Amino acid sequence: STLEAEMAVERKAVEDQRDGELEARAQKLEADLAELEAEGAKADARRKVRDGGEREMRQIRDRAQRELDRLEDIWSTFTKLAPKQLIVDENLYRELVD
Repeated sequence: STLEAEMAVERKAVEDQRDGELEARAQKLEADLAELEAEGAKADARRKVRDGGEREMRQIRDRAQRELDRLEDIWSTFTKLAPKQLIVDENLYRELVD
């Protein structure tokens, strides 16, 4: 009960700047194509802004995601147990130990 309650907790931060991220940077990109579109730069470097900026972006999303989620299992993982159950992760090992 409790425990997982604090799971969804950590999930909090997970999704919080899990947003402030791709929101943040995707926004940034939005700034690059933004001002970049005030004089007359051809559509190409604008595509570039958009797309490398994407890299920063989905990059970001992932960054949250990925991690965050993996995390979710290492929980799950946790959520479940049984003597004899292997230990190979290490990091987690503690992480849920500790």
